[PDB]
Amino acid sequence: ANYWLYKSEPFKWSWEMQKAKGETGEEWTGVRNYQARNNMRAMKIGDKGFFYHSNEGLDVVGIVEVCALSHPDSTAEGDLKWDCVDIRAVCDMPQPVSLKDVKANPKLEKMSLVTSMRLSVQPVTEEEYLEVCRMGGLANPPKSPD
Repeated sequence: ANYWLYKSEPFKWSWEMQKAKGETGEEWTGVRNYQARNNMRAMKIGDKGFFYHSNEGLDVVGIVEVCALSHPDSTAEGDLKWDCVDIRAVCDMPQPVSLKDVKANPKLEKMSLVTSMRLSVQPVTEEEYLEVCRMGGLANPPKSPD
């Protein structure tokens, strides 16, 4: 199963706004990075991931799931190389996990969140996902499809 992480600046799109969208979800527009785009193209319906507040907050505040496979980005004015998935809230992270705590955990040293400086949509290994979830108060967290 594949797990992911989505960076979102709370000033622009916060976790609260994400939850407010409910089951309708939110189109993940604005990605203009090939690797991030390709990560979205690798996602399947139901894949779980972290909603991380970037720029401000700097913490994992919730878990989301993919509710729409990669499709043309409605903000890319009918372009061809920019596409994205739609994601929706699954549950809050009981105790939001700070970037500081992540960087202090040896088991998370290879996590994209701490190694990549420009990737807005990233992969998360199953072990990294389970560890961050535990740190955040989630023993048996939501799982991605096999």
